[PDB]
Amino acid sequence: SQKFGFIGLGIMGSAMAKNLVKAGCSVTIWNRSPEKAEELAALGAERAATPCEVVESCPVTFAMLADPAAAEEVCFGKHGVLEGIGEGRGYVDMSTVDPATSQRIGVAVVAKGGRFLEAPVSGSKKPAEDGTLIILAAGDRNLYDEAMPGFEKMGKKIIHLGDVGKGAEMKLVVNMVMGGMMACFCEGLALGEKAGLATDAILDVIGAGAMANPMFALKGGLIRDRNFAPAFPLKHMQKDLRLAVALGDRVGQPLVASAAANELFKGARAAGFGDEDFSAIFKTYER
Amino acid sequence: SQKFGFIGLGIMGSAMAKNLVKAGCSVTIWNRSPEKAEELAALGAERAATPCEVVESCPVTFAMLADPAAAEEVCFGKHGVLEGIGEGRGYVDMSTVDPATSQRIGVAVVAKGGRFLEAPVSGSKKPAEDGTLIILAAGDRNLYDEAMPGFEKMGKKIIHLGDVGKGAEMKLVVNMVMGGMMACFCEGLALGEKAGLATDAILDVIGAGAMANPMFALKGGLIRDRNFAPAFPLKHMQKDLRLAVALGDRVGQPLVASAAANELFKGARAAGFGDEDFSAIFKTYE
Amino acid sequence: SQKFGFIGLGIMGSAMAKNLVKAGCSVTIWNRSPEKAEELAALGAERAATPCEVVESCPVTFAMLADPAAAEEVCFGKHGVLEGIGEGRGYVDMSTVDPATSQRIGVAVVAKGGRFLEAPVSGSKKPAEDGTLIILAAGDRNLYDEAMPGFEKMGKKIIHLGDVGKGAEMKLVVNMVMGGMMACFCEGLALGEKAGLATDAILDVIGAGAMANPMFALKGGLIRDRNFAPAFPLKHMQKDLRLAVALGDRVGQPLVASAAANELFKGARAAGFGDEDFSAIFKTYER
Amino acid sequence: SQKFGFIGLGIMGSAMAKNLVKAGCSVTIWNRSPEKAEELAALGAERAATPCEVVESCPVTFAMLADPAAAEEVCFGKHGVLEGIGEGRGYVDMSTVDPATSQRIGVAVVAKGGRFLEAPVSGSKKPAEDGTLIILAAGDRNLYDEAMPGFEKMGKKIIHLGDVGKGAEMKLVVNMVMGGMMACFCEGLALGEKAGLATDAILDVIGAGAMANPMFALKGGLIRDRNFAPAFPLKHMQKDLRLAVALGDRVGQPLVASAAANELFKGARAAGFGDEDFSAIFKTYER
Ligand SMILES: NC(=O)c1ccc[n+]([C@@H]2O[C@H](COP(=O)([O-])OP(=O)(O)OC[C@H]3O[C@@H](n4cnc5c(N)ncnc54)[C@H](OP(=O)(O)O)[C@@H]3O)[C@@H](O)[C@H]2O)c1
Ligand SMILES: NC(=O)c1ccc[n+]([C@@H]2O[C@H](COP(=O)([O-])OP(=O)(O)OC[C@H]3O[C@@H](n4cnc5c(N)ncnc54)[C@H](OP(=O)(O)O)[C@@H]3O)[C@@H](O)[C@H]2O)c1
Ligand SMILES: NC(=O)c1ccc[n+]([C@@H]2O[C@H](COP(=O)([O-])OP(=O)(O)OC[C@H]3O[C@@H](n4cnc5c(N)ncnc54)[C@H](OP(=O)(O)O)[C@@H]3O)[C@@H](O)[C@H]2O)c1
Ligand SMILES: NC(=O)c1ccc[n+]([C@@H]2O[C@H](COP(=O)([O-])OP(=O)(O)OC[C@H]3O[C@@H](n4cnc5c(N)ncnc54)[C@H](OP(=O)(O)O)[C@@H]3O)[C@@H](O)[C@H]2O)c1
Repeated sequence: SQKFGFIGLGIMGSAMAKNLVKAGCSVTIWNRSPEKAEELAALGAERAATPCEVVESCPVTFAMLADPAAAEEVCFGKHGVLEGIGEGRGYVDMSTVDPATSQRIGVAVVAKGGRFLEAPVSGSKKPAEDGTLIILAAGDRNLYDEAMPGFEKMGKKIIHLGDVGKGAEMKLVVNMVMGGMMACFCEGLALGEKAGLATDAILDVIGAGAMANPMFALKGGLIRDRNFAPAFPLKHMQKDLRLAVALGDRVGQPLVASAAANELFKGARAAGFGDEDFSAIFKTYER
Repeated sequence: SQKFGFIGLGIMGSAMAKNLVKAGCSVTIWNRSPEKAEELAALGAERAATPCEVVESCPVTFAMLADPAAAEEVCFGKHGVLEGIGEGRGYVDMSTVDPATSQRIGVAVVAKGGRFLEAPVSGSKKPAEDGTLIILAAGDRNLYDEAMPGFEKMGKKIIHLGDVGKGAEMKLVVNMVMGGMMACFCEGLALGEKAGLATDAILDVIGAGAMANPMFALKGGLIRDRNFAPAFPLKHMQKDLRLAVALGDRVGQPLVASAAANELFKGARAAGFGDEDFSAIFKTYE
Repeated sequence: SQKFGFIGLGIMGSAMAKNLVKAGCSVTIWNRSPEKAEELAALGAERAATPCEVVESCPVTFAMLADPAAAEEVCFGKHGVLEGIGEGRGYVDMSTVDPATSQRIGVAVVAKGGRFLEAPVSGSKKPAEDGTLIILAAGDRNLYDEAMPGFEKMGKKIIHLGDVGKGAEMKLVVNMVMGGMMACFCEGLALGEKAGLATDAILDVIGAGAMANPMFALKGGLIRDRNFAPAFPLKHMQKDLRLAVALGDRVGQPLVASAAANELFKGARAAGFGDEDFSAIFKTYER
Repeated sequence: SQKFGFIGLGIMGSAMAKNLVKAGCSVTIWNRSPEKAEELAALGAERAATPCEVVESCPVTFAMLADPAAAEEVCFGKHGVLEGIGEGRGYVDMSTVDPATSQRIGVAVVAKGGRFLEAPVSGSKKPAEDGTLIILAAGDRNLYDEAMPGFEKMGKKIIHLGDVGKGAEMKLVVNMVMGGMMACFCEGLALGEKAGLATDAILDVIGAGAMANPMFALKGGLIRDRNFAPAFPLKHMQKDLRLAVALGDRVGQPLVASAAANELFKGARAAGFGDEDFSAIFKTYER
């Protein structure tokens, strides 16, 4: 009987909101495109007209938006979060964004009388459905504690990393490694294909060794079957590497391999695989 | 007892031969630098003076050498394997090498009337010691069978990938992926550090998600502790990336990311870390 | 006598402003660090306390600032350009900046009653002293024409590329090539030296052939002299490549080589060479 | 009057040999594909059956072959140079090859009692036709002096760089820079196009500044015209980059930018552009 607001109902946000509804929470919902909202309304969610409406009437609102532009627009725009937020009500942006953007939103939220937490996550569509996300929160400690029962229905591992920005930083670091791994993994599979190796043979050897991981296992088979249905949209992976490179720029860390990965994913977007899974980068190598 | 030869007693070869001796094989050994052969001798292994002498004396001889140049010198060089091979005696080269190299060696061995099998391995120093290596054999099926009692004491998973060259291609492909992973893992750890995150915090997050793997777990802890004692020598990792990139060149596959990792490992070599663990590339981002 | 304002007196701006004074113009100037104004001051230039003061009192003001942040500060900041412009007085920003910020600045200036023109330049310290800069202007065509007497004393080739943003786009494209050229040039020299080749011999062979250019001729000589006094500060070259990569991201162009150059220049900054000439990247390839 | 052998009648060799024939030399020629000898044959050149036959009968023989594999097959193979050289007759290999290959050949040649000089060249099809090549010789000085009358009909600048290997190293260093700069140049034109800049405007701004060079000027025009008729075959550019990166590996020089260019040229080969001009790499940058 806890009440939560939820803003942004894409791949990740849709499954997360549904987990709050399945858990018995009363959930108030908003999405720029109505159709996705109409999906959860049918499940028992309450549908709000604007972001303003959601945070105007919910003690704690989660948001799961595409990128900094989306997060900023929803926050600062007409009928946005800033218009409805206040009197201690909390805004929890779980979108992957740059530390400067979450910090910017946090300040504005706090100036309106609200509280702000950032909580980017690790784990894709399936972990979102299963409620097994890893939640990387940073910011208001009281809001962290208050949002916890919500977090616990969305994730398995929930941590607090300190001041606003540290969560974004953790997320960007972790995803940079993932993007890099995926680029290299695909180069291996493509090279193997051209060398005359069977994919399953390669997958079998990797699976038996020190590099074995769930991501290689999952994506390996999907690549073999040439199924690139989006779990983590390729255009979002590229956005994340974009942000990781800007973080590197700011803190003075050269990132030769991760910058290469950024460019390769840009190639995949240009090729038209932007709305496909990020594993679709394999098709640029092949092709 | 079963008689085996063993050529090349570095980190890997030393640990492998010791398993053969431990299992009660009668092992004849050779290394370029004789000090490395002293430890095995003390365990009962018989020292030969040249590779030619090991291969003269043994029905099956394994080799675990640094690189293509090493493999070729031991094979084609004065008093090398070729001078001693014959009468169907078998040479099983387990060095990590390019396909052209192992094929060239096998052709020459077969021409001398010997049998040839390539068998590079996956798994590092600890797996070598424990005998839990993954063995990626390719070549003569009958020599594969004959070496099997040895393979079983050196490894836990043994497979045969087809014609000579297939073992080398598989090995290069998987190590290329590993080298890239290490490079990216390290960029992440150094970026996180400069952003002000705790190394243990990053490690924990990674260990909890879809990327988690034994390599990151072990190497992450050693990076945190600044311990870079060689398990897989950085110079050999770089060599493997070199070979992978050459293979890409031969089969018409661009490898932008893996080529970048190759150059970053070359940077680590130039900084003086070639004899440390390949995880020492981390220090170049530092 | 013709009167111009000038904002930002670094390596470029001070040289360009000197040319206007030498041409006989009455010049009003300003720099964040007032000490740098002292030389032009002795030359007859009148010193202003604020950018606001400069644009208050001049028909046309040129600016030559480090980067988008600096250009944004001077424009929108306290006592900035915005507080001063109006009644048709022109602002010509010659800073190297991304298309979006020059547009954002233009709209702001124009909404204040002022006129805006961007005009980034190509050519370093010596061309700036010699008045042989290439001027890549875009924006208010009328301001362009009134600015000409000034352009013609600062540069040799002056062109108009269309709407605000086109100048910046041309400038970033050209500098991206330059940065990538410098990185490849230095890799060659360092490789040559490590192979035991005399680097003067290398420079002679390049100079004799199809890729010979003034940049290689000069910078090669300086590298040989071990003279890295800044003509184009390395930190600014890195900034330009950063902006070029962002442009790539935006227009959907993967930039594998250029992105690599960006990272290599970041390494040069991490190594402490940011305030040396961009050719100092050579020292990262070495010793 | 002079008698010369010539081996390898590809794009460069046929043009070089014609210059010796036009100069009144008596020239004995050989090519793996004998039809490439037909034009020279009608010009009075004498057909040899095998490389060994050329080197049996000529005091000095030049070779202009594709790559290290070709150079070695011609030297060490059946009916090869080694079968025919001796009694001080000279072999001048002008192929672009790695130092260890040319040294290998030279040692085997000297063992047969012949003399050896490597002399790779800088300058493409047009300079080969005009006799305007830069010749980078290394090795036997007496042979250098003996071949000079031939070098003088084939090139304009002729230098001697020391022992065998120095010429190869110089050639590889210089070509590495040229390959990276082509890659960067093309990234810039492609980026500019996608930003809505006209390519002629970009060309004109570059040609006015410090980067201007004959290569950009020539290739820029042909890119604009989408004319990629081979002057320097793209597969050979890629082979040179391959060899330069291996040189880097051997002498302890990381080559981040140059290795990137190597991979991009590989991409162009994979798209089927291997036999077009190396400027065809541009076509991989724009679908
Ligand atoms: N997918 C994953 O595996 C995964 C994992 C961890 C983190 N993330 C992060 O989660 C966030 C969302 O990812 P996703 O995979 O769910 O993305 P998605 O399926 O593409 O959905 C993106 C969401 O953002 C909304 N949006 C975009 N621009 C907007 C704007 N201008 N105004 C209002 N809403 C806007 C979209 O609304 P519409 O429906 O109207 O288009 C949609 O709800 C991203 O930051 C992503 O990086 C994703
Ligand atoms: N270490 C690992 O985790 C790992 C894992 C899988 C595969 N491998 C592969 O296993 C092989 C051996 O690696 P390692 O880790 O054991 O390396 P190592 O400790 O460096 O030993 C390499 C061996 O090669 C020998 N060698 C080098 N050059 C030679 C030459 N010219 N002539 C004769 N012998 C020569 C060395 O002889 P000296 O003792 O006289 O110097 C030594 O016995 C390599 O191909 C490596 O890539 C390594
Ligand atoms: N140098 C070249 O060869 C070259 C060639 C073409 C174009 N450019 C471009 O021209 C522009 C100027 O470069 P430069 O070489 O002259 O650089 P510079 O010597 O380093 O100085 C740049 C100027 O920007 C000012 N500045 C930096 N941050 C500021 C801030 N926050 N608020 C107000 N002013 C600020 C500096 O003021 P202070 O004196 O107080 O530090 C200085 O006046 C840059 O965009 C550069 O990329 C340079
Ligand atoms: N083109 C340029 O702008 C330029 C400039 C400077 C240097 N170079 C270098 O000059 C050399 C010649 O190249 P090119 O431009 O003239 O290329 P090309 O037209 O492709 O000629 C290659 C030559 O090599 C021969 N060849 C290849 N493999 C052979 C083999 N296995 N056995 C015997 N002959 C073999 C070819 O014989 P077939 O006719 O039978 O195929 C042909 O004569 C190359 O090293 C190239 O890198 C080129």
